[PDB]
Amino acid sequence: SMEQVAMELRLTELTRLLRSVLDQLQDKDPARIFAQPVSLKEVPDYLDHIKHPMDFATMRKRLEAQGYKNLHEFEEDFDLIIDNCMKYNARDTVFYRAAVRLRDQGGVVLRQARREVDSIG
Repeated sequence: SMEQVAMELRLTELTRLLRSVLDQLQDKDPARIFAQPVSLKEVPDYLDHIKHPMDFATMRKRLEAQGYKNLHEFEEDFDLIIDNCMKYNARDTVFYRAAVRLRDQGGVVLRQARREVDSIG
């Protein structure tokens, strides 16, 4: 149907905007602490601690399959990155501190993304 095509064009354009959001959030992680999944070879107990692991590469795979239907879904995954790190790692660690700085900096980006998603519809 033509309606299905129009809905698909909306999804594609959301995907465009989320890709730009993702790039901007990932620049706030210059150490690449959140770039890849936590390695279960190197942290064998990880899944005993963290039930829904997340990282920027995993988000990018979902994004490129157009697997985010709305900004809320994308933000859920971003918050998992931060929240998982702040639980597994102690306050005095470079990992925890990195997550705090990512959350703080990403807030700015996400704030305007929400306005854009609503504005462009």
